[PDB]
Amino acid sequence: VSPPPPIADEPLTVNTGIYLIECYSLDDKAETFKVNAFLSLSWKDRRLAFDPVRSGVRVKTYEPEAIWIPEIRFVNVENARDADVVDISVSPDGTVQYLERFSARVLSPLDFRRYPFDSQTLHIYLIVRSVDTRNIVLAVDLEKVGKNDDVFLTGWDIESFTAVVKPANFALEDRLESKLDYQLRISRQYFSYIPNIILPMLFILFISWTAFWSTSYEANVTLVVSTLIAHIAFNILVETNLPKTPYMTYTGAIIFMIYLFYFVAVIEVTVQHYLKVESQPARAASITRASRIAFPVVFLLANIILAFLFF
Amino acid sequence: VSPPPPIADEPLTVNTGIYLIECYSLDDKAETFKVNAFLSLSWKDRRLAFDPVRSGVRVKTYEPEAIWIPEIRFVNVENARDADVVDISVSPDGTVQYLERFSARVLSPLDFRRYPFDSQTLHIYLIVRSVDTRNIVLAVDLEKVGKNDDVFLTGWDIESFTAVVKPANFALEDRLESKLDYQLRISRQYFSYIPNIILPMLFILFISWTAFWSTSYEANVTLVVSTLIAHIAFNILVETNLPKTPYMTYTGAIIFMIYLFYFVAVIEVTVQHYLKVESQPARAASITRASRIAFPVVFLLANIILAFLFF
Amino acid sequence: VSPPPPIADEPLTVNTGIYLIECYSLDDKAETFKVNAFLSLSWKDRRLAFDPVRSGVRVKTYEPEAIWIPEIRFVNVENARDADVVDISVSPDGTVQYLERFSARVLSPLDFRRYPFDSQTLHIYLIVRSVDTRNIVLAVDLEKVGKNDDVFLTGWDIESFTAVVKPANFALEDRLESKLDYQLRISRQYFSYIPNIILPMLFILFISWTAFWSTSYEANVTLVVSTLIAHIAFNILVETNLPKTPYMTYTGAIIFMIYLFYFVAVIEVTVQHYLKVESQPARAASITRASRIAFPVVFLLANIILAFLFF
Amino acid sequence: VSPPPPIADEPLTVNTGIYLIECYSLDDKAETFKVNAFLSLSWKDRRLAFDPVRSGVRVKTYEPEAIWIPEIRFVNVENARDADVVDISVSPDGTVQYLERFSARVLSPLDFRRYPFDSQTLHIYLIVRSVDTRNIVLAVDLEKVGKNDDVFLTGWDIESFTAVVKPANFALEDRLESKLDYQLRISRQYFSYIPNIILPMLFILFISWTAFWSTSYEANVTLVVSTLIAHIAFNILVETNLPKTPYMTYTGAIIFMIYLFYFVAVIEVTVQHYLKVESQPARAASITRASRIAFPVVFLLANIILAFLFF
Amino acid sequence: VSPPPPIADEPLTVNTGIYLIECYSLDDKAETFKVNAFLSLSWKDRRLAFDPVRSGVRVKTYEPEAIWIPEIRFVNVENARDADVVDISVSPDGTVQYLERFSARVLSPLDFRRYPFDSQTLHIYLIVRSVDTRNIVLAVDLEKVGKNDDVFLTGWDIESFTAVVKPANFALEDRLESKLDYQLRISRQYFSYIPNIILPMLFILFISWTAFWSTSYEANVTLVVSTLIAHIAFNILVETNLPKTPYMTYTGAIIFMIYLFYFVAVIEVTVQHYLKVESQPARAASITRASRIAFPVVFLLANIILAFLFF
Ligand SMILES: [Cl-]
Ligand SMILES: [Cl-]
Ligand SMILES: [Cl-]
Ligand SMILES: [Cl-]
Ligand SMILES: [Cl-]
Ligand code: NA
Ligand code: NA
Ligand code: NA
Ligand code: NA
Repeated sequence: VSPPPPIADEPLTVNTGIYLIECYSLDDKAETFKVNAFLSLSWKDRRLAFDPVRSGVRVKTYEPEAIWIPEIRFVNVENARDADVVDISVSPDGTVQYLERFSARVLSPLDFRRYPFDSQTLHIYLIVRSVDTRNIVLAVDLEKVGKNDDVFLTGWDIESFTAVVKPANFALEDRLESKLDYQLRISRQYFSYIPNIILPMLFILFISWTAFWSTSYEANVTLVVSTLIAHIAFNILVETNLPKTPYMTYTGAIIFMIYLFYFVAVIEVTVQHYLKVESQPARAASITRASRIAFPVVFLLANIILAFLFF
Repeated sequence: VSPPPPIADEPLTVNTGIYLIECYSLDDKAETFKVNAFLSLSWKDRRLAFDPVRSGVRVKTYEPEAIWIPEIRFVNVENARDADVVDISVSPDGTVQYLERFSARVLSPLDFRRYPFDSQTLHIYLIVRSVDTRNIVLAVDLEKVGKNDDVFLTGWDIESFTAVVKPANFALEDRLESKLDYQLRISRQYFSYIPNIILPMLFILFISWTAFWSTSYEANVTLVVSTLIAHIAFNILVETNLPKTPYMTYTGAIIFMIYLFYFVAVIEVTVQHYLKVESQPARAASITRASRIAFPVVFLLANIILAFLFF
Repeated sequence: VSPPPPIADEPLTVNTGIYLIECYSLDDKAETFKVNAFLSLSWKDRRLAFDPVRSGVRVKTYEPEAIWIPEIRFVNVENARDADVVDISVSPDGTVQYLERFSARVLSPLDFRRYPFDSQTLHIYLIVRSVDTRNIVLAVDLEKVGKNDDVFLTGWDIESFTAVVKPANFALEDRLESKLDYQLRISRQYFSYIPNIILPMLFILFISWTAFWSTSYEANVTLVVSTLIAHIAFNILVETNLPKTPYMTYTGAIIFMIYLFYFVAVIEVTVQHYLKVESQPARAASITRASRIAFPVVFLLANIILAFLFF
Repeated sequence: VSPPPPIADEPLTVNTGIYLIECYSLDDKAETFKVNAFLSLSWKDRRLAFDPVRSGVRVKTYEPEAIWIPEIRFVNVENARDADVVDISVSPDGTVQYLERFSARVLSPLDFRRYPFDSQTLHIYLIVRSVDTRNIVLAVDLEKVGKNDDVFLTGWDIESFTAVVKPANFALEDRLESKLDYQLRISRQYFSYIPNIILPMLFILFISWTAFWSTSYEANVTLVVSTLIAHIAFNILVETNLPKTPYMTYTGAIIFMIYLFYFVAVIEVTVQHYLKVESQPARAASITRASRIAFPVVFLLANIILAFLFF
Repeated sequence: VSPPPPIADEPLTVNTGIYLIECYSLDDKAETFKVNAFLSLSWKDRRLAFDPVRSGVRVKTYEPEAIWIPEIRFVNVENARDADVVDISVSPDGTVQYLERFSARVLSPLDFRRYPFDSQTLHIYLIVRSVDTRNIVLAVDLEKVGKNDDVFLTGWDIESFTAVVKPANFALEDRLESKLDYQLRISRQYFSYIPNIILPMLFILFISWTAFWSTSYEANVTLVVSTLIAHIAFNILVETNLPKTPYMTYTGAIIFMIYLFYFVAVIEVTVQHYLKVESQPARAASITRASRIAFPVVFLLANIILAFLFF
């Protein structure tokens, strides 16, 4: 078994199609996702042509090892791909129709800058190395590129599954490569993040600000230190769900900024008490009275600025 | 080996039956469950017929590769479903009786809206792609569809295992597909949720309300902030056992609402102290006196409204 | 290859023997355990009989695929059995001696009612489906059922490994089935639970009771709320090591009851302070004096009652 | 393929050699470790004797299935027969030189009594069951038993890799078994345990003892209760890294003992306050003055005793 | 199939080349990383030579088992290397061009001394054991050693992928071995460590130092003990991301040192109160006044010293 010869010097066009059956396990930390799909290949092998009449059939079936199959590989698969062939059909002129059912753990990077409001473009790269006799080029048969209606990704909205029709042509180890880009467009379902992380995080911060309506140092220290600890718990919880990025994520920025607010509240609480002990509650009163407006205003403005910078 | 010819233009009916041997590992976060079962296939292959009077043997045994077997696949499976063929029996008439023992990690979505009081309908979809020569259609032999009595799914009650008898016949990639729906009806054993999460969560909330019977700001801040922290621990613990949903779960709603109660208890505690310092304990006394009745009443009513909206 | 014919209409007796090599990974949450053992099968195949004299040898070695081997399957195994044939020997008269080395992740339910003082009966069910020519029945050769002396289970005491000699006989999907029951009797090593969970849990509760020798509301609130939080930590830690049961476990009951003791100490602490503020320390003194004896006595009685109900 | 004939009643000697390439993943909880090594087997098969002149080669090479290979099995593994034959060399006399690369998850119990100062003796047991025709006995070729210099075990010091030269010959299920014991001697690198667990644990305990220089009940309750909670965190963290033992580990004993110190510190703090309220600060003063010396002294002695009992 | 004979007594040179397709899962605790790459082998087999003109084809293709392939094996790999042969090409002169696509979990130790500012040199060791007929030696074809532009390692910067050109030739078990060192140079992206661990850790420490501007013992005990607990949380969080080293890591040193600062702050807070009670607030005032300057200064000095010692 060896590649089909070119009539002229033409390259061999393998028509591809990925049809998603299942989407699952989008792992944020690992930047991987698992897929269950149909891979369809179609090419011209003249050596396998036949006359419909003298055969008694309009189409012929084959076993994988009986005929030449192009070595289509996945560029970005974590766990060594396992594939079982479902059908091989040969039409009169020698057109092969390959159909396999595969499943792989695809590794595609994610952009966490707008987390948890972010949207992602997942990739599946098909590749084919050209052989000694002739060159192999990939093409997309848009007719066999889809995803079923049932397909759901847990915690994500599946927008589209398209393929970049023009393959990327290049050389690797003095050999011609044909690479294709299948793109899964998804957007994160941020709903749950609101009552589970964002709102509890805001509540504990507002609770900390009640120290602005209290003259009790011992109570203020308990209010501010306690809420700060609860904020550390939320910070830790958030950072366990995410990988370590070389940039600031939106949630990350908000969380980091809230530390500054706790820190300044501590300073204020400290200052107010210090002045009170030094017998000048009048200066302490005015700093506390300002704080009651200042913190909410500055917090709100800081957030407006951040949202602007990030969106 | 190739499909049996139709006498007429008729499609081939493959009779299916799934008999559950074991149910295990219902993972809520992943929305998967593992199964260990018997798959039985039965169809008409005229090429394998024989006379019963002359043959001597009433039933003929075969090895898988010796005869044509229809490619029955599972739609919603994760881990490759290993299959061990246990027996192949041919009727003298030509009827085939296939029996395999399989095991798979099945991926079926779950509805967490009523958690931990929810009930689920797990699916196992069988599929068969039609071949070149003739079309294949699936059917249910209710006689070979069951589950053994021993079958238990840890933390769940197994209600029923039925199959939707009418297959979903549709065209995919210019070929006809026959899909069958086996349904496992299960309901969650909520018992453990009561003394482990629900009651401790209520106790800490009631402990927080004792601040309505004390004039000590320092003690009230310790009561309300501490219990609030313990409530965050329960919230975190609960949300780790569940996937991120684009909707509110029942437990989620209760938990979120309790934050509002803590927040308002802080405001009250703050107000009471502020008035006390301002030398008007009379207004503070009446706000506190109201709070005792108000809090339990409103909490109770709120719960009734929520349980109503959810059930 | 097909089953040996009955001289008469008699069923075929397959003699089974399991010798445990290793026991490991008893997973409480999953209710599974892993095993490494020898499986021995022995049956009469008349077709391979011989005369010890003319054949030249009294023993005859064989390869698996060369002769008919009965399809002995494991019922309750999660991880798809992988079997290595170590030896196949044929006696002159035609008796076969099969010996395989297997390893499986066995799924067997556990009774957590007396946890961590519980004892368990783990099961390994061998099964054999009868074929169309003749019926197959299982039997135990007590001579080949054991476990080596080195066999240990981490955190458990291995009491006995016996097999129920009389096999179950039943019909499944119109064919006869022979199931056996191998039983591994184990008891939990509760030792570590005493200084790691039980004693720290008791200490924090006794620490909570020192509030009965204090008139300081602010100190009492700190004592009772703090220890209650530490009790939540122990509760959470315990419930992570166990699956969600539809019943109350012993540890579970004790833990749940201790919440009531915290709750009532809060009420007491609240009452004492309230009376003190209302200028009646005499009533408060007598309530606190009573609590000093009541709390320990009631706790002790409650425990005796529980231990009685559970053991 | 069948075993070599005994030229006389003599058993067959298979010479073994394990050469460690990699050591990794010593899992304390599971009591397992993973290994990557060379297994070398060498025995005499006279049936494979040849003439270097006639066959035109000084050494013959073979494929595994072409010749008889003794079934050498690993006793204490979970690994499930992973490997690759690197070479098979047969010299003219019939000496076979088998060399395979293997990797396994060996399961060997650990002694946690002196943790984290403990040393362990890991085992790899090779076994061979004797066949029908003749008996097989194992032997160690000390020349082929080693470990490369690069071999490192994360968090452990590798002392020696020797093999017990005399095999353990015994009877199992009516056949002769030859067992070999390869021993990996390792000692735990306790360094990290000092600044991560031991010193922070001592610091929080000493912090608790400052309550012996304070007359403030509210401050003492905060000191002792808080540090006790931090001690629970360390206890939990430690017990997650260890399996549940039926004995007391060194760390376990220290940790358990520190609970008694917290408990008695609470009693003291309680007593001191009670006396103060009762208007006898003189008795309280003498109890607190004693406590300062008492606690350090007793703690120190208790530790001298434990280190003595354990080492 | 056997090794090609030397014209002279010369050793056989196998030219190697590793071309990284993907880098993923650098596990700090396990000291492993996963790789997806091309392995290219090239050697001279005179037995496969032929005429370019008379033969008619310039290059001839072969299947793996048809020709002799040198047994090139990876030293430091965990999961069995999965090899998919992509192409085998023979030059007319008899040179072979092997190209496989492999993926492995590589075990390479890491230096945590400068964590999280550390840089690592990952290794991939290729090895070849010489055979009985002739010796095999490895060499690097720098032309086929690279990594694609897309290659990214999450949380790391990929510096370079070079190979040490001179093989390490040594004797192991009487046969000669040729080992090659491919080196992946990477540096850790420390960015995220700054707002997630380092800055929150500094903030809580500065918050603890406000006790130097307070005379309230009860508030100081709450400030210092609370922040100390938050520091333990950060310590625990950090040590879960790292393996147990026999040395001090940079972060480890900083973290350990901060415990000393908390401890001395406790002593100060204790001293100040003790003096206040003893009616000497003048000595207490001067100790706190000194502490206000000493703590920040000594902290700043100590850090400079540490960074010096570590960088
Ligand atoms: Cl392919
Ligand atoms: Cl099938
Ligand atoms: Cl079997
Ligand atoms: Cl072997
Ligand atoms: Cl190779
Ligand atoms: Na082919
Ligand atoms: Na407090
Ligand atoms: Na063999
Ligand atoms: Na070969």
